[PDB]
Amino acid sequence: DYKAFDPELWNAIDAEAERQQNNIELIASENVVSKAVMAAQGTLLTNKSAEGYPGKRYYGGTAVIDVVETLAIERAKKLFGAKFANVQPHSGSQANAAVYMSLIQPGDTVMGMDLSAGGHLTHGAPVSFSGKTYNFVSYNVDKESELLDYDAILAQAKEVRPKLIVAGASAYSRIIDFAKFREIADAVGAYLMVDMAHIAGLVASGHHPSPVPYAHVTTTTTHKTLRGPRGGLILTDDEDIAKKLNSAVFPGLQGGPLEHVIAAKAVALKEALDPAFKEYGENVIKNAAAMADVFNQHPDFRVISGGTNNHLFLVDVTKVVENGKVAQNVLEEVNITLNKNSIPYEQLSPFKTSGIRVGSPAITSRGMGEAESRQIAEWMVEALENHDKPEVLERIRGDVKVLTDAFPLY
Amino acid sequence: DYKAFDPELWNAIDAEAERQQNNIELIASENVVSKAVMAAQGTLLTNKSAEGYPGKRYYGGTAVIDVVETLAIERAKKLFGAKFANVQPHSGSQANAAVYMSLIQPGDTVMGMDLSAGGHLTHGAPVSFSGKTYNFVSYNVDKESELLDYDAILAQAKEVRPKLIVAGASAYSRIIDFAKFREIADAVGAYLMVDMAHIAGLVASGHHPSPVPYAHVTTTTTHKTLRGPRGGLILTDDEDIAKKLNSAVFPGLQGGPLEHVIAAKAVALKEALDPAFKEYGENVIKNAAAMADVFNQHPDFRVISGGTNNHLFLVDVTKVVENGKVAQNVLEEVNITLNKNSIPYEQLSPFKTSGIRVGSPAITSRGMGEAESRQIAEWMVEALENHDKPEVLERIRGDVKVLTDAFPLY
Ligand SMILES: *Cc1c(COP(=O)(O)O)cnc(C)c1O
Ligand SMILES: *Cc1c(COP(=O)(O)O)cnc(C)c1O
Repeated sequence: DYKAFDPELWNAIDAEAERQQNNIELIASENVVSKAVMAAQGTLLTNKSAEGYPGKRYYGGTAVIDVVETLAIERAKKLFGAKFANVQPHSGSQANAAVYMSLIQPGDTVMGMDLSAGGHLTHGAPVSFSGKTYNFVSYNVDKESELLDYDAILAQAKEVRPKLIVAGASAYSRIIDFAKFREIADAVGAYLMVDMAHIAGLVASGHHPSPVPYAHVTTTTTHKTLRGPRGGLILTDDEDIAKKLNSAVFPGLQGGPLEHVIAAKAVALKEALDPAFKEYGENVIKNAAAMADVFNQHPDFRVISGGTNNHLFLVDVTKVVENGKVAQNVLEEVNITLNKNSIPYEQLSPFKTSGIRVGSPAITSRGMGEAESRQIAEWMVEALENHDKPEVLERIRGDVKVLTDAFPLY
Repeated sequence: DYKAFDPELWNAIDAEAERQQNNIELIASENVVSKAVMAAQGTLLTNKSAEGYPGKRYYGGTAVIDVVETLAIERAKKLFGAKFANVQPHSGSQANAAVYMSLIQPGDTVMGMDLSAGGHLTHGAPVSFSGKTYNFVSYNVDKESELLDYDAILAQAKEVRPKLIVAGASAYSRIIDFAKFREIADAVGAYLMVDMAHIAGLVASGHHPSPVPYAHVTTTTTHKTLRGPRGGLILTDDEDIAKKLNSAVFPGLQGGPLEHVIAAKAVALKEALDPAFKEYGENVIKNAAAMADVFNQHPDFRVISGGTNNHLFLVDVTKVVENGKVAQNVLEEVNITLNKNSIPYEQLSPFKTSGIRVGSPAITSRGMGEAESRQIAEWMVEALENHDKPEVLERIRGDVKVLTDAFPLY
């Protein structure tokens, strides 16, 4: 009994397993990985250091590690249709750090999505290494439509003359035209990086256009929609850039890779290669649409861009609670975690925001469908209309338990 | 069930457990973690995105995760004698990157140990962000004694006037005087960073003086001598440095921490707080000494600095095989993994080297003792003397096999 040595730690692990079961996870980044993905991270591959790349290791005894990493590498190439993959990045933050390091120089100018319109921290926030190391100039969505305007971007690009354009977002609901982003990049002589961390699973599933054929380099996380272990991944079709990327990940930015997590990457990528992953993607698309329909129909809420063609959507809540932070707290009391979130052309402080961000991938991996998704948005609408009224929140929390009980987690 | 879906990957994982049993691991960086450490990494805490810090998270649903991270922080503060601890770095390299971001500006001068006397890549290699981002100037050991010379280092520091001195090494056998390093830093108005990755276990066990009282900031891997999951850890007693370290790690450098690996850190730190960890420490010291003795007493080999007071030691092999690369290969042939290693004032090319590096932590962790340790060194001498005599190697493999059988890995 290894658990018996450390009850304080393993009682917390049980408490979290319980907490998850009794919690509706609507946070768009979140998912529920298979038992195989978890099992793989908990193997004795943690024991073995593999500084270097397959058949170019610093150390010996690395023959079987090369099989595991080469599987992961080959499975990502096959799934995403890329000539080159690096599976060693510890996180999406590090995968992004390696691409910047490979394509541009400290102080060089970079275009990323506005951080209220769907841009990521790592796409130029001044509190991120990304902001501090490079000159980031944001491109917005159109104010009226809340859509990417490829004409407006192209004209801004022509003035800013960036060395690099970043596309991909964590709060944009609509299909990105990657062909148009590359057309713009080519129009001004810049690289295109696509950070697809949010949509990588929808890309695996067929439901989002691939940026792989259009981006010079594509980064993603292996967690989020792709539903793998916590980590990062870099794809490219350019052999010269693959060489630079490999160098930047190690020994540029990282030391030894987490080969146990890389075994969980290989596993999860094989799961994404299965026809059942197409079904999952389909249900991610429907479940999010079902939830968003409910906010569309209700007069006191506006969905950003009018709806969604991916795993998530934002809602302006400001007609019903003071701000997004309030919205967020209220729903935690009914055992529904989402997150406050900026909306295009945000008026309020970044700590308050005008919006909530809903996502479908977690409830979808639990086995929930459109009925359940609609039900959960009605509950969100009731709880938020009745933020004042604890007797009301208390009834809803009891209904949430009925539904969580109904849909086990593992 | 779930392994049937992916036989290719789970057979490679069976292959690596086999290989690990049938191999004598003397790579000094390596260890054998407990079943609890692997188990904790294989739990559903990978599903919870926890950006931020305990009671200051971006997302709700994070109360239990706050218990698991605070366990790790508190266990690290207790074990190491530190007022502040950050358990979020994905690796030693990321831990180091966060400390540089916290204490110095890009282009500032840093002294670290030479990448040939025991310096790490992250201590100024031109191929690491360390060398690229900062002005690294390396300090050496005395040519004659192979010891750090605290008077020479002070003399160098007065000339180079660094913002930061890095102490700590990956190939140095002797007790470091952390008070002397701080005296030098204080003498020249420099911060002191100690990277104790290789010796964190022997510090935990009480067999190596703590740097914690003397370093402005201590970094380490949670793996290596401390026998934890692969990751990093930062320690300081300065509240204002702790605030900057925390910002640096997130959102400066990382995104979401690996809360499952943090759980495993928490397990490992409680393991190293146990009295049994002191015996592990004692046995690491005796076993490495036993192995060093054999190279000392043999005329054709020289141990660097004449021996060791920690877990590792270097041997000049060049009076027996052409270089350290050949030594590494011969020994792989008989199921002993170690690494070629630059020695002080290395004459040969980095790729070839004069030296081998032996460590006791891994065999110590498999329950081996002084007798076994001496046998392995005898076998290494025999094998190397008789390198191009396949008759002999075959018999040593057979012998090794008998010993690996005798000490099950798990
Ligand atoms: C191993 C090591 C590191 C880096 O750890 P990774 O987890 O490989 O990034 C840094 N410093 C020292 C002294 C080390 O031994
Ligand atoms: C989550 C995310 C990242 C960073 O991933 P971490 O593993 O948390 O470092 C980067 N970019 C995007 C778009 C993301 O969604």
